[PDB]
Amino acid sequence: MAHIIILKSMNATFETKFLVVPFKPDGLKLGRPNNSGSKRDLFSQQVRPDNGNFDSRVLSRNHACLSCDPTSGKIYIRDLKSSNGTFVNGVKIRQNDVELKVGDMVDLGTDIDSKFEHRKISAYVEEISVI
Repeated sequence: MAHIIILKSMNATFETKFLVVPFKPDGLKLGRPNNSGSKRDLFSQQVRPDNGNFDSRVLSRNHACLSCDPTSGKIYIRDLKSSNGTFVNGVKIRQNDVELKVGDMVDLGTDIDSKFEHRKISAYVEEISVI
């Protein structure tokens, strides 16, 4: 089964994401983006609705991590020691899992500056479901 989370931007910073969240101990990274990894590095360095990349300089490359508990199907986020921080419903979190539920807000970063690509990421947890 594909456990999906839908992230809708509340501050005009990204196209709505439809993310398949892997079961722990795997996870989906949130952050800023002639080779055997070319086809994988290409799509992985893009900002796509199906990946965790955002076009915001405020974000760390490895900023936060989403994972799914295969026992309950619950979705968790944790910070990856980002420079500018991960927030859930406004609360600054750390490196331990925090559960996400529909109606929650995830903010990535803070920003000194609200201009194009300098604005923090504000993501609303619009839906969580299987398949």
